[PDB]
Amino acid sequence: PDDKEFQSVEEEMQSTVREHRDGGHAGGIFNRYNILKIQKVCNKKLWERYTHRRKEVSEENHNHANERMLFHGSPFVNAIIHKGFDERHAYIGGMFGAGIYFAENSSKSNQYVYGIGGGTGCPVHKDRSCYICHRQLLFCRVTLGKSFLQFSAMKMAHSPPGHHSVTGRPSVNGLALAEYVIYRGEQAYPEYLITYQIMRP
Ligand SMILES: Nc1ncnc2c1ncn2[C@@H]1O[C@H](C(=O)N2CCN(CC(=O)Nc3cccc4c3CNC4=O)CC2)[C@@H](O)[C@@H]1O
Ligand SMILES: [Zn+2]
Repeated sequence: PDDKEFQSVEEEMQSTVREHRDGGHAGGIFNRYNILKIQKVCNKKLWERYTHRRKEVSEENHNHANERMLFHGSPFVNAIIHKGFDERHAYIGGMFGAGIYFAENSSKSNQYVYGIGGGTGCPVHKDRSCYICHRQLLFCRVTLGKSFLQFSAMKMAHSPPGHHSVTGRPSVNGLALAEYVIYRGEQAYPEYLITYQIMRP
């Protein structure tokens, strides 16, 4: 795998960092990361499941898959790489109900690596702002198809009728940053596994 392909992922990871409203409570205090490793995930069965669904979505969306590269933070990265994203692990909870959530800002996804609101932080030091423990984030291929634009909380079980996803747009008394929600696990492929540390400013 080319170093230039990985430089592009590294650049997306670094440039999409934003200052969070919680002052770093969930994901820690940092302006940049120390990127340790970028691995391309090659799971043929998951890739075929993804491309089969992408073709179905494109056909239902004027021959346009509306694919985006987006981040996903989770304590379950290893199960995701082996078994794929699974909506059965999603329960009504979160702004847009029982879906699989993605961010275009790496720092947003970083707030979910150790759990919701950062959980209790890293397993070894119980620190949400740990600068020592190595974190992992996924940089995913996500099929949005016809995405339903929403500003306020809308607890869905599935995509709205005629749609393939939900796009959560930033609003005054709502989201600070965008979020993208799918309700079918086969609509995302965990393309890159990023191993990194947040860096002390
Ligand atoms: N194959 C699998 N095996 C085990 N767990 C799996 C799995 N595929 C997905 N999951 C897991 O399911 C969990 C899940 O759906 N949940 C729990 C969390 N909840 C809220 C939410 O996702 N918010 C949210 C908002 C914005 C970005 C991000 C997130 C999460 N990660 C991000 O980057 C929505 C429902 C998630 O923590 C994880 O990805
Ligand atoms: Zn730690």
